[PDB]
Amino acid sequence: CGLVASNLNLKPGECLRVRGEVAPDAKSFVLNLGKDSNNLCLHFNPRFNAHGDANTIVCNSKDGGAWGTEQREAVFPFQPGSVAEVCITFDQANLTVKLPDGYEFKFPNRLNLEAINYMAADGDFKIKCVAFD
Amino acid sequence: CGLVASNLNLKPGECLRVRGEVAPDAKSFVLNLGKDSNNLCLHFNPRFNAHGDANTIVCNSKDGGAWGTEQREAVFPFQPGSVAEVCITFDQANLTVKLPDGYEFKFPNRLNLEAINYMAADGDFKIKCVAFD
Repeated sequence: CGLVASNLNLKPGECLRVRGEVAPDAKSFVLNLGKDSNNLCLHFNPRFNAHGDANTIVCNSKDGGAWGTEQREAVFPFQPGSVAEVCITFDQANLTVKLPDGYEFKFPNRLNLEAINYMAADGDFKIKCVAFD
Repeated sequence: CGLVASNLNLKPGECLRVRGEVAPDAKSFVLNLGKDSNNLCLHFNPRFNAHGDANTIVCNSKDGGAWGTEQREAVFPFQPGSVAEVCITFDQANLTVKLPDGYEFKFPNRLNLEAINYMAADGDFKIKCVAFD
C-alpha cells in the first residue's frame, strides 16, 4: 500500500537511499527491491510484533514468484513512530544493506541481478525521501 | 521512460522536491504528476529544442485520458548538462511550481485533486532524488 517505484535502473556501485517514517503503533514494515513484484533480490521485513516475532528483521528473496530461504538478521535498530533510513548497494555477488545506528549486513544476490529497477514499501513505513547515489 | 512512482500520497501544503540531471544535448524532458497515468494535474514539459519550440516550458493536464488546453510559461531557467530542481505544492485552486533562478508559476488544479499520488519522469532528465516534506 506504500510507495511503489519502477524504472529505478540502480546499477552496481550506485547507492539507493530511502528515508521514511515508521508508524507510531507499527507492527512491521517491508521494503521490496528487485526486477519486479515477482522477482525480488531483497524482501526486507523489520518486525516489531508480527507473526509471533518481536523486534527481528526478516529477509528473503523471491525468484519467479518463489520465496527463497528466509533468514533473520542479527540486529534491530528500528523504533516505532520515528525516522529511519536504509541504504542499499549491490554487485554481482551481494547486496549491502546499511541500517540506522551504524549497522549493516550483506545478503546474497541470489537472482544474479545486474540492475535493480523496482522498489515497493508496505506496512507501517511511509517513504519521504529517495536518493540515487 | 524514467522513474515512475505511485502511492506518493502528497497532501495539500506539503512540498514535493525533485532534483535531477538534465542531459547534455537534452532536447526536452517531462515530469508528470497526478492521481495516476491517465489523470495528471501537471504535465510539465521543458522544451530545449523540440516540436518547433526553443527554450519553452509547456504545461497541461490530463483528465480521464483527455489532454486539456496547453499552457505556455514565460521563463526557461534550465540548461543542458546540469542539475536542476523543481518544487511543487498545491492547494484547492492552484498548483505552485518553483523553478531554478527563483522563478515560479501557478497552474490551475483542474482535476480538483486533494492528493498527488503519481509521478513520472521522461526524456532527458535523470532523477537523482525526490523528497516529500
